Amino acid sequence: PPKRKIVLLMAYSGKGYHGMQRQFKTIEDDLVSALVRSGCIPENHGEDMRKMSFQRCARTDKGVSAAGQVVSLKVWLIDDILEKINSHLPSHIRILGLKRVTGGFNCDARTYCYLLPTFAFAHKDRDVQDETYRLSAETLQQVNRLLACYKGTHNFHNFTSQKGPQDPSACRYILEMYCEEPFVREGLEFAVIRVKGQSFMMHQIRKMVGLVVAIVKGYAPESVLERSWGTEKVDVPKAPGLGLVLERVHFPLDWAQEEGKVAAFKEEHIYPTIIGTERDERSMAQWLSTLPIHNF
Repeated sequence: PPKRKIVLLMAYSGKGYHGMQRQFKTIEDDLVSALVRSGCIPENHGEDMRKMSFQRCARTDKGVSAAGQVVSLKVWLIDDILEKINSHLPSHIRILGLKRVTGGFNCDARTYCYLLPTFAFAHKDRDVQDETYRLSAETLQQVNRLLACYKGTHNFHNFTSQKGPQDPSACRYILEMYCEEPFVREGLEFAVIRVKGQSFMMHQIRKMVGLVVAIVKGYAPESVLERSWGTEKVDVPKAPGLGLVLERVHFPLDWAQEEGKVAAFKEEHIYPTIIGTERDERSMAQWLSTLPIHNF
């Protein structure tokens, strides 16, 4: 059949993979295998992805989920391509939309959400640290007041991680950040933080979240947030990657018909895996226990 460039809207639960792009397999391994098996691309294009002009918008890290990843590639446009690809994927990865595009077609503005147990906001001394903890309206206000401080453009140099010495200037722009009202599943309360920004740096969102957890739990005074903008280095706690979900990438390309499917997949596949892992493996709880190591 005809060779065309297409773009895919893809979603996946990230647990059990080492990221989108190449030691667990990666999401692209599952996608490349489905493409090969479905007959969309020849074996040598699976062996060397550069040969099908494969590109991904976001190089999601180990364990990170996505409701709205986008990739582009050249394929033979076989009949029922979407169903055929999906038939070779496990249930926790799905192609949600697929469009043919020009060949003039080739990412930095994104929305993420971060799903976490609400005891991440329980005060170390005044609240219980167990899962019976319930977020007060007052604590959620404090959380949202602190997260709103991130909006605008600031020097986020303390919110990344360098191999070598820290780069003293790392200005970045944040359009919005807030925490939604909590919800409960089998006695476990969670909430979703959403952030929209541009050109997120390695570990930036995880440390943005980690600092507000540290403040709200009582390890650091609120002053530390404005202070962290300054030239001095600050050791900002880095919350785990488990809860992080790529929700939307912004570049024309209109994924509006697919929003119902995006929501359904987040609800049925992405969030239950995060919840179940927090319940069974206590990732957040264990991470919070490390907060005393930070010198504030």
